[PDB]
Amino acid sequence: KRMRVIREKVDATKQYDINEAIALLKELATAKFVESVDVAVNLGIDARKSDQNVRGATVLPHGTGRSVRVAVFTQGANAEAAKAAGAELVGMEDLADQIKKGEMNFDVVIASPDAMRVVGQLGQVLGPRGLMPNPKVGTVTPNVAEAVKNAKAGQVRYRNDKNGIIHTTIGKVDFDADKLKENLEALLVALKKAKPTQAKGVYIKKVSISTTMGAGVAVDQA
RNA sequence: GAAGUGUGGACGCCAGUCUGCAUGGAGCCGGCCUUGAAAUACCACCCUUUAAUGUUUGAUGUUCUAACCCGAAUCCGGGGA
Repeated sequence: KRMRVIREKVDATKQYDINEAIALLKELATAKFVESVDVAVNLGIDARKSDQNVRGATVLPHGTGRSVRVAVFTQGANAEAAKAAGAELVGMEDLADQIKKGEMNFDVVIASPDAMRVVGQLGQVLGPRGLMPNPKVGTVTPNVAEAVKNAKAGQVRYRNDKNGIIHTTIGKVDFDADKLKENLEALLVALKKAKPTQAKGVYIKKVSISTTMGAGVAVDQA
C-alpha cells in the first residue's frame, strides 16, 4: 500500500519531538490538495464527570469579518430579528434537516436557547468542528440580533465526544516547518492550562501529531 | 506496524483486510469510492458484551497424608479427617 512509503518514514515506537514531527509531517501529506493537520493527545480525566471535561480556545495562527457566513437558528419572532440583523442564513428547526443532507456552506452558527436541545441531538457533526453554539462562547443568547452583530470580531474551540481522547486543527501541510511547530506548541500550552483541578495523574498520557489522514506520529509535549 | 481482492486459510463454533507464508492478473494504494432483490471518510457515554489464556479466590466430589479413636506388651494393626 501507499502506506508502504508512508510507514518507512515513520516509527511507531520512536517518539519524535515537535520540530521533528512537523518535518516528517509534511512528507506524510503527499496527496491531493492542501492537507489539514491535527493534534490528538490522550487526557487522563474522569469522562462522565462534567468538572473533568476540558473546553476552551487557543489563539492559533485568518477569516473574520463581512466575509464570514453566519447561520442563525431561532424560533418565532426571533427569526425576523435575525433576518434584519444581517445573517446570511436564517431559519428554524426545519433547516436542521438540510444541514443533515450535506449542506455545510457556512462559517459560524448562531442560535437561541429554546432550540438548543434539538440542535444538541445533532451536535455530533458540529461538535468536532466546533460549530456547535455555546453560552460561554457567546454564541447562544436571546438577543441573537446582537450576537450576529458582535460577531466578525475574531478562536479555535476544542472539546470531546464519545470514543476516546482529544484534538484540534493545527494547520496545513503547505505551511513551513517553523510555522507548524510554532502552532503545535501553542496548542499544547493552551491545553495544559485547561487541565481540571480534580484531574489526578498524567494529564497528557500521549501526544500524537497526525493530519486528517497521514501516518500517525507520536510526539513529546515537552 | 508487507498479507487486503477476484475463487486462498483456522483451535473452542461461523466472514470483511493485516503482518515475519508462497508465489501469477489483476492494475502502483487504494478496494473506495453515485446499481432496488449483492451499497460512503475524523479523539468519554446503553456492547462499554461475548469467546480464549495466565495469576488470586469461593463451593462440591475423588485420592493420598500428620491429628484423633479402638485393639496390642511392644512392634504394630484396624478405622480414618
